[PDB]
Amino acid sequence: KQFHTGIEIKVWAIACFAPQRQCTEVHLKSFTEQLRKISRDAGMPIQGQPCFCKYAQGADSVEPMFRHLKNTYAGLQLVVVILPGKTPVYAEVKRVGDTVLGMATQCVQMKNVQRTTPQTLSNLCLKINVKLG
Repeated sequence: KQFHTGIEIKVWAIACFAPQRQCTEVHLKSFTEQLRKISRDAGMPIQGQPCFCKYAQGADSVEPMFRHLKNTYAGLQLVVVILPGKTPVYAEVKRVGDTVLGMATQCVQMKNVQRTTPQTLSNLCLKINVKLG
């Protein structure tokens, strides 16, 4: 689809369902910085500092976390969710985000947070653009 202008993502969260020992804090910070720069250059700036960034484990942690996020951060525009491979977490994120709380979520694979490429970051921005468009 066509790119939408005028999006600024100022309030957003990271929920990392990948294990910290696999997807460390510096991996998260590096990924976030790369995402900040390309979204900016593309004209849909995602601000560099998320309002929240935490690790969690298992699909059962999703609903309590997203409820917490909704109850805590006014103006929340997006939750970026990092998945460790193929996992029931994805289905739960979408159930809770799309059909329970009306919260925009974008999932990303752990391997693409550990090592980014402009192309994978581009895929992400485009998915995000469509969602908040």
